[PDB]
Amino acid sequence: DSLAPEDGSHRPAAEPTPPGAQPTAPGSLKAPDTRNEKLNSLEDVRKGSENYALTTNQGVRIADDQNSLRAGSRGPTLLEDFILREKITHFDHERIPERIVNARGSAAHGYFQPYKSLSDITKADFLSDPNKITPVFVRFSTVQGGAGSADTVRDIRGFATKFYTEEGIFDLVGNNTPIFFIQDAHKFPDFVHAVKPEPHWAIPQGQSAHDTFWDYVSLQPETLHNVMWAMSDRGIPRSYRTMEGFGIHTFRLINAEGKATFVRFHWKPLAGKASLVWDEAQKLTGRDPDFHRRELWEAIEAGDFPEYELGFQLIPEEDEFKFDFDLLDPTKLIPEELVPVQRVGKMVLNRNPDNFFAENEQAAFHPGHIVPGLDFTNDPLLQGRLFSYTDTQISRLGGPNFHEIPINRPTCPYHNFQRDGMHRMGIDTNPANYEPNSINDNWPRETPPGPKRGGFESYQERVEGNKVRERSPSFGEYYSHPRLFWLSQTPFEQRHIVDGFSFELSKVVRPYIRERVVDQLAHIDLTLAQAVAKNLGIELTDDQLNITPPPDVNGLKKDPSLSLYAIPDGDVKGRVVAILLNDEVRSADLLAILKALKAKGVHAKLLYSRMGEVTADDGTVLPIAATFAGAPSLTVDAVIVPCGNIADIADNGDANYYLMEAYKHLKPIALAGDARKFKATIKIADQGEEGIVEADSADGSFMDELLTLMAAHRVWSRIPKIDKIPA
Amino acid sequence: DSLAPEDGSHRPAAEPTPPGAQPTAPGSLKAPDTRNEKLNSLEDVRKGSENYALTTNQGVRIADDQNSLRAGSRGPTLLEDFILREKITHFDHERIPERIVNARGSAAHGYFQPYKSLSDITKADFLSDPNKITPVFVRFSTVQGGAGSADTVRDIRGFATKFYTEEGIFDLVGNNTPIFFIQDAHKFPDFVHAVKPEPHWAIPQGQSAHDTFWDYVSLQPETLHNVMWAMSDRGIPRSYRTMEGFGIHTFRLINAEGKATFVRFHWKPLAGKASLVWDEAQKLTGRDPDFHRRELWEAIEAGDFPEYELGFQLIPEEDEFKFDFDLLDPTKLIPEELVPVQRVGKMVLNRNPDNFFAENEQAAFHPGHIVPGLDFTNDPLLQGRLFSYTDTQISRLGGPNFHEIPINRPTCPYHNFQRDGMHRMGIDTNPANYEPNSINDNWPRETPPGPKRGGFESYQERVEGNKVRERSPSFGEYYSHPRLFWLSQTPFEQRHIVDGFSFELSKVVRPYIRERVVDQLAHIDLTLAQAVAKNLGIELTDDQLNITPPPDVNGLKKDPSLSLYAIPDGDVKGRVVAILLNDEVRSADLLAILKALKAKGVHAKLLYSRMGEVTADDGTVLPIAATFAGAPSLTVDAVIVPCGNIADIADNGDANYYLMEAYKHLKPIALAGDARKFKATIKIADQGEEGIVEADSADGSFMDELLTLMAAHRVWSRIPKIDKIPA
Ligand code: HEM
Ligand code: HEM
Repeated sequence: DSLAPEDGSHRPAAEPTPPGAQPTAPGSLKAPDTRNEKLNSLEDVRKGSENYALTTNQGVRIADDQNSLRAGSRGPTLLEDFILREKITHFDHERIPERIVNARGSAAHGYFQPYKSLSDITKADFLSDPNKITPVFVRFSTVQGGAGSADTVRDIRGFATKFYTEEGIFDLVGNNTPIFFIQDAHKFPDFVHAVKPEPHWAIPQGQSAHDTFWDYVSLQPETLHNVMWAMSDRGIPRSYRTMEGFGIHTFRLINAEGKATFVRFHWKPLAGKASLVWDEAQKLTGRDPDFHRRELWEAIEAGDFPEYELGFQLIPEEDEFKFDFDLLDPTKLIPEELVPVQRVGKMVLNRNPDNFFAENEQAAFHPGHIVPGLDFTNDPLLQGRLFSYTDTQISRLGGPNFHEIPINRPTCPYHNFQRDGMHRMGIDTNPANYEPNSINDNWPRETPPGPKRGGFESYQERVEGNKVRERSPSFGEYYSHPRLFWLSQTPFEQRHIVDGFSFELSKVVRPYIRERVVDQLAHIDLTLAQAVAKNLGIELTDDQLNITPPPDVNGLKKDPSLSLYAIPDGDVKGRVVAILLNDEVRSADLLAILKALKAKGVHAKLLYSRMGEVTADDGTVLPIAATFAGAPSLTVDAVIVPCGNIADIADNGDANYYLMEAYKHLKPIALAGDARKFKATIKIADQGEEGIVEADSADGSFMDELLTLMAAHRVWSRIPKIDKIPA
Repeated sequence: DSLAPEDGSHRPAAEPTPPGAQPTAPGSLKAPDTRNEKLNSLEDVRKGSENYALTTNQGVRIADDQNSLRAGSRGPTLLEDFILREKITHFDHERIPERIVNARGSAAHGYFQPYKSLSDITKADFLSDPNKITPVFVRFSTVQGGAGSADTVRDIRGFATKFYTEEGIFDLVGNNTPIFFIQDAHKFPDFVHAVKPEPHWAIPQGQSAHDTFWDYVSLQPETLHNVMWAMSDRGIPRSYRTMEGFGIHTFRLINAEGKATFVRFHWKPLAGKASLVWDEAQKLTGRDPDFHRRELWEAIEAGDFPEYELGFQLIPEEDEFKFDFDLLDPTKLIPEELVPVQRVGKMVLNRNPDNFFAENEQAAFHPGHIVPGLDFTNDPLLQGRLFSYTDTQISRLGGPNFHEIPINRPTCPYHNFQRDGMHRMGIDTNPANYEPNSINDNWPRETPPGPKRGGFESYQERVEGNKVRERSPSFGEYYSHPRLFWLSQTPFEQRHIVDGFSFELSKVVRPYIRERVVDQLAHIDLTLAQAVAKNLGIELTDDQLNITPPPDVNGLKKDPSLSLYAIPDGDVKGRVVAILLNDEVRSADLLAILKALKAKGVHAKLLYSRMGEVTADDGTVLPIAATFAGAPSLTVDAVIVPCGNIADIADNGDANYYLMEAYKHLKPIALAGDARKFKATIKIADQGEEGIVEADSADGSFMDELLTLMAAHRVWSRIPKIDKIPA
């Protein structure tokens, strides 16, 4: 109809722009030049739209897409309207089953590149040449909730990477915590059923705060390690860009000589580690249930590409038994103070998808998708995972040919004797559909193992024992890793952990379940146990108070790599600041604030009590991003209030509340000139306090103080001060 | 094995208990004695568990459900472990596609009963006899969000009722608003795509506040009437028990003599009409995203059974064209001032399901599922709905035998010649699978239509016109029902409407879309348009200021039944009060509180700053239901603060914040004795204020005041005092 506005304002600029600045859009419309080989091979299935006639699926042009065919304009719909019928039919079949676990996820395209050849330890082609680029597709996710639940729940996050190598798809399907809850895959369905919504009423969504989770945990102490991690701030990351990633299981690297090495896979966030605080995370599920999805997407459109360093913990075959814990036990971490992570390569995520359904929702990852140069181990959880995935994927995607869906295909077409199945797209021409054959001179052919481009051979690990359904006795230790984790956290991290356990156990209706969790916490650490106990109105028995603590892990009293914050790794590029305007902002302060933010790659959003524009003292017209209520403090990393007619907003409940919520959630607050009248709102002494930047104006110094606070992410020293303000 | 606790406290009592008193459970365990013919017929597929051996699906007992089968305790898992493969396999295939629309739903069982015989106007058997009951199954839902999305979003609600009649299943598939957004089923996929998450990034969930939605609305003014309903407090109901239900389309009633009467179906909630306020509802999507689901379930476990009265708007065939709107247009409502709702029967929901998946998720409703005595009309939206539902259910549920899933089966066996299909449960013995046949003497047989127990015969409506894809010109009016809706709302409802539009349009990135919506509102009502425009920083043009308002609807200047609150209809039974404990509560006050609350059937939740128990002044041990933060004021209808050691909670940040949030949300607050000191927290004058009950102690008058206030639902007169309080 030519409904677009005459001005071109409906379509974003195909260049990197700041979050909130332009309508977001499909990846290849937004960043047409961001390319790689996999992204280039997808061009054959991308479809355009502009300037085409509207058609049926069979190519017939549609004249009237507003009406059904009927006998009279007020008469009955006629069965012969095939156009109406195809439209409703497709719509009626849009949905597919969501993943059993990790149904909520957000994904992006990018590339990986190794720093140096790793040929001495692995013949994996993607690790052999630093001038070589392997396209990747990453999907991050939550675990428990549906595809439509909230992003910022407390939970473990999945972190799956598909590597389209030259010798096959390698999928590195890991999580954001280095261990899992259970030891043997046989218990996956019991554990997952316990954390998922309870069967009689399907409640609660996206939460482990319910009886069944804690019943299970209280009966299966192998779970306490990963439960500590989830109860901590690790359970509620600030963003997918600011969390670690782990393969979890011990795998094998295999070189050209046949030497096998043990490896654990790590991803280090180049943006540093950072998480929200519980009240903030919970509230954020209400105000913006898509916060992680949006943030990841907008980060990529702004050019703040999520960057991660692939790292390896390497353990020679001869040191297999040299630890306190079993290397093949997935509830056990390998302390970096014992086995350091070696830097291997870098992954950059620089393009969003075009169609979430087509690329994200249909993407299929599998930990069994390994390439020559890698191999498994006998880890019993990994071993049972090797059976799931493909199984579930055919159910979910419609057939065994789901490897032909565009996102899932290798960069080089495969050749084998597999035929038919639902929705077969390739048309095979080989005369032979079996091997060995003589009618196609045996093609395609087997390829011996070799140093490069050889066929897949499993490592000839020795196998010895009886056929038994038995847990290895070396896996029977459950409290020493949870304790190592506990001792490595800072004091404010310990309290957050205490509050995580306290909050969750309080949603457990059956009191005895709470008491049993407390009993288990008393086997990890007495100080942890007493503080949780106290929050539940429980007193430990004398016996509980004398439980002897678990042994150290290989003599360690702590390991600082396990804390999010003990060792500062801050980075503010990509963070965002809220700027509370008034109806006559001193433009001098605004100019100084925005330019300083911009120099460090920090984003800003101009907020007011209404939408539209406000005009600064010199006549500068300032466009408003969102209102105070519309873009709450939960969504920003810090707040700045410029001088101006402060009386315009000083009595605005939403304005004041904005600073109270941000102060409560430990965020840096900066007040310029008369904005300092808000100090009374958050009870700040005349003197001032650490975490509150204030001055007569927003000069250079003022912005450097604010940015330094931003580099340390939150104002932990404010904790005792927040207790009292009602917010 | 002894896992249950000694006391037997792991399992709920099988009697009506207030919310949070005991753990919730499967309805047949919770209320074994609640029966009806449908509930009893589910007995063939209901399964027990206590005292049974754990077995495979093939009946083989399992000895070890903790371990996979491997070669040596630390070796690899063996392919021959069929116990493990079955377990993992069934889990891998758990999920089914969720509903295309209305995926988020909460359901229950109950019964319906007519007040009197309706045999002069219909031959439908379920309306023929006041002493004959019909089992029902009801599913309430949101529209936009997925199965794991939140309950208290802003959206339309679906209200589907499955009547298991003696002459077949009748499904009355309605919503909580009398009209739908569009006129022709052809546009359904267009309208649902625009409101659903945006295709590139799949954001946002369960919210219409995004560009594609408002883009569609601004170009399709036929959507404005249901947009008005959605933006008012109808869009955020307090409970599924506190909303209206409507079939929306005009349908037909056909009596035994063949006379047709046009009819619109209504449900009246006997718990009255009530809704949340936006800030509360959005915040509630974070604190408790399963709030409506939970409240329904717990109301039924408490004995507070959701009850609705079925009502009919009856219009004789000769009055088809007597309104100034088309009777067959589903964007138009029939004002109760023109055609009254006649009482027809009562529906009571008295039993929760046993398994949400098996009975809620697999339930299938179809507006095409009518019985003799009822028939359709040419409503173009209704007509195209008959091309859908069956279709989607076969892909969703797995095949054409979805009528054989327990929850969907009619009470009496069905008989026909249809055979085979995936998962066929019935085993047919008819020698003939076709008709006419002579080998089974033509059984089963066709039955002629008649007054009772006859075959279905469509009403013989005259059809006249050419085959056209054309909108009836009589449907071409879009502004007068919107305006009639607007003028019938109270002043505080109109402010709420203004704010919904202001809020939503502010999340619309492209400003011209905001401007187009405003221009459409200026065709409905200038005052409304002006208020929205001013919140968006927009100026109405001179042209926009001179648009003549649309015509009245058949001389009406308003219709009070369109308002939630203009006519008082308050019912407190089943509501819930928060009681903020301290560590030395005046048992005298608590006693008075609970006895008065009990007499009106209002529940209570005892809150404290920690979990466990507190002891009152007389030694009564009071167990704590939840903390102040853990069960926020959002979740209750009113707040009571009893005397006791007030100093224990006087400086409690969460306790003070509880009252500020409640106050802001217009909830009734009661303060006894020293609890009156919290009056400063919410800045209330020394004298007093309408909406705050205060006294030396909690007494007879104290509770009456409080209960009278709760019967009015919210304190609307407090609206002007809340926007300064930063809450
Ligand atoms: C170390 C332990 C595990 C980790 C790190 C892990 C990680 C993941 C991740 C990240 C995903 C989502 C991938 C995506 O975004 O599509 C996922 C999905 C899945 N996981 Fe695993 N998981 C683990 C254990 C298991 C086990 C023991 C089983 C069962 C034997 C299992 C079965 C599944 C299934 C069936 C899916 C759905 C896949 C699909 O539909 O494509 N997981 N897992
Ligand atoms: C008056 C307008 C409409 C109303 C009141 C309405 C109501 C409903 C309700 C309440 C449900 C959920 C049923 C449940 O709880 O299982 C539903 C589902 C559905 N609706 Fe309608 N709807 C309307 C228009 C339409 C139209 C025009 C179409 C397509 C032509 C349509 C297609 C569907 C489909 C495909 C489902 C999913 C059913 C299933 O998977 O079992 N609806 N509708």
